[PDB]
Amino acid sequence: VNSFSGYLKLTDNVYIKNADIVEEAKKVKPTVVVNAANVYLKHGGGVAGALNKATNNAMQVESDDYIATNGPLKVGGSCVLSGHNLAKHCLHVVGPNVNKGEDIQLLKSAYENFNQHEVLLAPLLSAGIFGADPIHSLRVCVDTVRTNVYLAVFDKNLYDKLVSSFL
Ligand SMILES: OCC1(Nc2ncnc3[nH]ccc23)CCCC1
Repeated sequence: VNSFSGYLKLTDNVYIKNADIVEEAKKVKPTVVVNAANVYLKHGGGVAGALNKATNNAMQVESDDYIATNGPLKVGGSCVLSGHNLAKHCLHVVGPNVNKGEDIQLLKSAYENFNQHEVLLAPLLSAGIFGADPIHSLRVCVDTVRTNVYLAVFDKNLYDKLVSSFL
């Protein structure tokens, strides 16, 4: 039993809700919140910009030190950093950005990072400003993640479409 509330159950391990991931994180304080990161951990917009803003830019400061030490992530890769005031940990995961020409096949690799964590609050990878089809992202999530994932979909209209079209 955990403290996630109001989610629709999609499968044994995947749950979905129309919610602002920032507000969800502030309420639940999950062990792991997933950020929709880029390889530079530059948290400018989308989910990443919103999460970083909620940390008063502390996420960005930590991220800049991480990159200065380690260099960029790989598309499809991840790193674990602090969750600041939002969660114990933030798993920064890089899905392919279609608006950059990156290979959508890397979306499965990106979701594989979730399997290293027993429970996660997460957005749909490569959706929104990353330019992939969110219906496809949901399918890859369901077919790749085996741990317990609570998906926050910001856009209510998109949420309804994802539920109604889910196979
Ligand atoms: O889930 C993926 C999407 N992005 C967010 N989800 C949840 N909370 C969010 N807060 C800010 C952005 C954001 C991308 C397109 C629609 C939802």
